[PDB]
Amino acid sequence: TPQALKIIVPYPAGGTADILPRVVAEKLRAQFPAGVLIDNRTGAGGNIGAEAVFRAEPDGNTLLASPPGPIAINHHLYRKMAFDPSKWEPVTVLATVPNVLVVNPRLPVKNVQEFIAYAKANPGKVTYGSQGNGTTSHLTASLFMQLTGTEMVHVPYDGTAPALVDLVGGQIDVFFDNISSSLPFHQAGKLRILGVADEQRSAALPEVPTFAEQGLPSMNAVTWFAVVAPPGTPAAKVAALQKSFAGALTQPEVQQKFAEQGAEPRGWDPARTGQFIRAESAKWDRVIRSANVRLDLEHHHH
Ligand SMILES: O=C(O)c1ccc(C(=O)O)cc1
Repeated sequence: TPQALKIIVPYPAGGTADILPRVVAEKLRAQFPAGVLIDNRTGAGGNIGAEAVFRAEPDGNTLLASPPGPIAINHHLYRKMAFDPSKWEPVTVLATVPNVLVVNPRLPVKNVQEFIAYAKANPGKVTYGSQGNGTTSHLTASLFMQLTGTEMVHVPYDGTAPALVDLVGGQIDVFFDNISSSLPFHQAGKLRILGVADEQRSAALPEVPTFAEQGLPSMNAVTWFAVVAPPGTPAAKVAALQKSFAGALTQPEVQQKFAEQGAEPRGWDPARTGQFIRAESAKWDRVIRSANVRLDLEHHHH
């Protein structure tokens, strides 16, 4: 008898991890008359909510919709975890979204090179927020520091939303967020985006140069928002779910809300999604080792 589709998002409401599945869910209600429920489950950089899905019954009624940390990245930083992301059953990728460098407006910097010089002038003093250990914002900051020889202080939060509160407030200095969540802040001059970590500019921010344009072509850091099912979820179930998500993503209300905030809808099939997750896991391993990425197991609140 009918069950609501339960989607855990392992980050606080407000950021891109929460908004993209919520936008999609509005057009899935069609194939799920009992409802599509988003359940935010915060902490440990995404791992609390991930654990909850990993142990859920593998019937495809409980899914994780997450950015890369608890899917492709975290397992490279934790020697002992409570779940094994290699055992997720991939469903789809909802979207890819480039990361950016975004700064508090009172920082006296107008581009990436001026920020490099400012961090060198203040070695070990500039703070970068992150969305949590092993999130793309954490690793993107690490990459930047390796490529530029800068030394900054990690201030981990539990997702984008609390990090942006403190960035706007001036309690931290910089953050390597994704463009979608930082965009409205930049548009209103509440934050300043200095560069886009992709090979082309974003159509959502056509006036902001890439990092490649500004002298750092290895700053390619495009995050993504995937859906995974518990270990053992049947292949035919993951296939049907992917088809439903793909259909929602082509609905003009969804497509259009993604595109307006610089998110590229994907809708990839399960096997393509698995291949992509493994490639991304290998890509971020290389960053972790090259940039000597370390955990910060102290907690921060906005
Ligand atoms: O690892 C990431 O890219 C990522 C992590 C958290 C959030 C969020 O809190 O919305 C978005 C993206």
